[PDB]
Amino acid sequence: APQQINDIVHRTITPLIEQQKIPGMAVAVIYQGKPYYFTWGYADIAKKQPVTQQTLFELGSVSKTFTGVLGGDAIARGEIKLSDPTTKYWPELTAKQWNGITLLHLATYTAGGLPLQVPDEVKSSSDLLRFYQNWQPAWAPGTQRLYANSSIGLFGALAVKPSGLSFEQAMQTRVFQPLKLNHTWINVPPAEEKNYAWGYREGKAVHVSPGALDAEAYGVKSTIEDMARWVQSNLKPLDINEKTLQQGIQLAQSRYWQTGDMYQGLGWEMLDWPVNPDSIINGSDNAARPVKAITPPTPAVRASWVHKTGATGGFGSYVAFIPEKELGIVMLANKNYPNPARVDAAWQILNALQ
Ligand SMILES: Cc1o[nH]c(=O)c1S(=O)(=O)Nc1cccc(-c2nnsc2Cl)c1
Repeated sequence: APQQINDIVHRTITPLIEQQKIPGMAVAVIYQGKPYYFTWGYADIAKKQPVTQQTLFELGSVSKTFTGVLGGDAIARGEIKLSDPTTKYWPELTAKQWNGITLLHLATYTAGGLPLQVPDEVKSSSDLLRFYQNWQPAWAPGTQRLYANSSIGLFGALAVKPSGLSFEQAMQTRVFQPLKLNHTWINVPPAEEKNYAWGYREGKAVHVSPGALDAEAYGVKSTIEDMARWVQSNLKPLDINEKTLQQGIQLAQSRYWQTGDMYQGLGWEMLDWPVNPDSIINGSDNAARPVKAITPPTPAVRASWVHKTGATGGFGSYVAFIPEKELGIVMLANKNYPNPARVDAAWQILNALQ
């Protein structure tokens, strides 16, 4: 570990725990292509089990970047098209409000203001059909951006239907395995239970709860080494041997919509690098934003700040990287603390190694 990286990581990271009371953090940094791992604290304060590089954290929203890439994959394979209407992959959806609503709307949170969360009373396929059949859009499609789980959750449920495989099974055979992410799981098995860290909310130990469309939007738990390999894949997609997966990544970093100084992609968010720090810091705080369509979707711009946040009841996660300098940083922790603290911390560390 070079002294510069080590120093700045510690002098930036240690106060964050001290101020945010975070039980355990894993922090990986990618510099000139080489990863570096750092840990702090305890994975299980009750069983005095620490946080290691094989300790699993619930990624939460950062699962949506996985769900994006897995769709772009099927775009490359020709099984699904980003322009088709929703009803072509779901004929039983006989509601007239869905007319005009493509899969780009489903993916980039521009479907007309679909709810941010899937209701807890929705458990069976029939309940899910009625939920989306009775929903009525706030706005026209393609006009306003409302971040939502249920919009992206359905995109990833429908993006694998022609291929005949479950979403877990597609994910594993088409992204997880080929990239040698062997410790990232949708459903944690008993064998890895020991690596599973408990989240702490309000002092109480908590894990992610089963839900409708939960794998598709916030069901992906992973380890700090697999996040490092995943960032390394997203830095430079040309080294992936599989041509559909490379294209799937490259599509995921494509700018489909623009709102303020941010761009919407397939699970990721892009910013023209260099960026004003304070602007994006207030942009990462927790609403209805309207978007100016980019015709046509821009291809992946190397000199971009590509980032995404992930939050769960008991965990917080942040991933950011800049292709142009071959730099990146990921933070994962078993307490959901404010996102602008993550972002401030990423910005200082990355600016120092820049
Ligand atoms: C800004 C951001 O970026 N990525 C994120 O996850 C967030 S967040 O603040 O909005 N997290 C969040 C907020 C409210 C509800 C849920 C939820 N819905 N079904 S389960 C769970 Cl938990 C998740």
